[PDB]
Amino acid sequence: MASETFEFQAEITQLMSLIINTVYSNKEIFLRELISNASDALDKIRYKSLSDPKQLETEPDLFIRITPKPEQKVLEIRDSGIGMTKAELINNLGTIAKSGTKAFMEALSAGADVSMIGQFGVGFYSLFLVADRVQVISKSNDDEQYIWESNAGGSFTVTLDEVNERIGRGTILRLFLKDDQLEYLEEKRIKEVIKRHSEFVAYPIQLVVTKEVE
Amino acid sequence: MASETFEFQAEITQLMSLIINTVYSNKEIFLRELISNASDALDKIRYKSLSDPKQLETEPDLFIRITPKPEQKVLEIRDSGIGMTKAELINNLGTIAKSGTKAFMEALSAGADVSMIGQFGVGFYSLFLVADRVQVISKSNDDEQYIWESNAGGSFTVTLDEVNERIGRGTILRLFLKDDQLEYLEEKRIKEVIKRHSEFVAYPIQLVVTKEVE
Ligand SMILES: COC1=C2C[C@H](C)C[C@H](OC)[C@H](O)[C@@H](C)/C=C(\C)[C@H](OC(N)=O)[C@@H](OC)/C=C\C=C(/C)C(=O)NC(=CC1=O)C2=O
Ligand SMILES: COC1=C2C[C@H](C)C[C@H](OC)[C@H](O)[C@@H](C)/C=C(\C)[C@H](OC(N)=O)[C@@H](OC)/C=C\C=C(/C)C(=O)NC(=CC1=O)C2=O
Repeated sequence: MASETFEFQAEITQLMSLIINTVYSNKEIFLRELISNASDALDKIRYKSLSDPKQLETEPDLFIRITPKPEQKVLEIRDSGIGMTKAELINNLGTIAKSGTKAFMEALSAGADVSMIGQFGVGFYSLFLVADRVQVISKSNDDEQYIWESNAGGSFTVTLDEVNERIGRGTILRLFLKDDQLEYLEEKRIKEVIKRHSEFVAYPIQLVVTKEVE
Repeated sequence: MASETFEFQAEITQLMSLIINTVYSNKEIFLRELISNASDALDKIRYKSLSDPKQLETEPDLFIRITPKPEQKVLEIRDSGIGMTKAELINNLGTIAKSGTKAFMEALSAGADVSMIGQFGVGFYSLFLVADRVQVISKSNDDEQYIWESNAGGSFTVTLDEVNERIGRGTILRLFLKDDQLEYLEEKRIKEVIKRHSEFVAYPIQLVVTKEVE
């Protein structure tokens, strides 16, 4: 109970401003980046489990799952990857300077394509193209479940999780989509962009659709 | 944190034994009863909201939703009805003698059909036909979210909810299905039985299916 606030490294809060206020037209690349991160966290736990099998027991199923929640205008990208501890959330998701942050921005300025973001190692923030608020719910075998939240301001909060479903292991990227990005709540659109830029994913990508029984 | 244990009224733990160990063949009637209860809790909040509109604000959408969770061999029936407080869970779901409990059993003995259960006012326990463990996660506007759990023994537990997703208002019936009742995790089967016995439900019945993107 009760959150802790942290300030974002100055260049990182710069990137977010840049991304959130970026009339860019190829916004669909955010799914590519998030699915890509999901697959990377699944690789880690798998590789890591090569000499530590028990690590898998917390969730034997390796997968990636997208769940749109229309009523809340939310879209969630989930994975049963290695997950992150509270330290790593605070550490890697905000307070510590990141290698490619400044470079990408300059590249972006020189006319670079926003889809290069992933090549600069800061693709997670691409999510701010379609969303104006996000929660990173994560659970690592080495710690408890926590919620990392941000609205692209200058500070972010980390809270012990007591309000969300329990994920065996992994992360959930809960994106509160912009009022004009609701198209990513639609099954067709989602399926469309997953096929366009995510053909070589090694884990099953599951889409959760809700339908009224006729 | 930390659960409280309660004993079941003696006749009620009798009914459960009777139901769980009942070779009956028309087990699909459990969905009828649970959907029926869902629709009843939705009626209450609606009616009740006739003179207390704000009561709806906690969850403006009236609906019923079934979500099978294969990996956990779980099936959930959810509704955004009036929900129940901790008192009512302890009170109405176990400790207080119920009017039709003894009568149904006798009727069942005289050769009655198990699907009459709902007519005796004890249809909730029909769920024990396909499941051997259940959790009633509920949240009423008049209280906090709690988890009521049972395995058909002689006692049940009520715990303040800190491990499940937050439901605006309503109840979730999390049924841990029997090893031979997994057929209710299948979309076809589910859709089949909903159409068979639940044609006159006034609220949208939503089915949540998970599928791998081709
Ligand atoms: C090759 O490694 C990658 C890294 C290094 C990273 C910090 C190491 C990290 O340690 C804490 C874990 O190894 C790893 C399991 C987790 C993630 C990918 C997360 O994905 C999920 N589902 O867990 C993502 O979660 C919202 C979090 C931060 C990502 C940043 C700032 C980014 O923008 N780009 C990157 C993409 C990568 O794949 C990146 O920097
Ligand atoms: C006409 O009223 C009904 C009652 C009276 C009942 C105790 C009053 C109750 O007060 C606490 C609320 O008014 C009501 C909102 C909630 C429910 C139906 C629940 O459904 C959900 N989704 O909330 C069900 O939840 C697992 C709980 C207990 C049910 C029992 C023991 C039963 O087996 N049969 C009955 C079916 C009914 O519809 C029944 O007895």
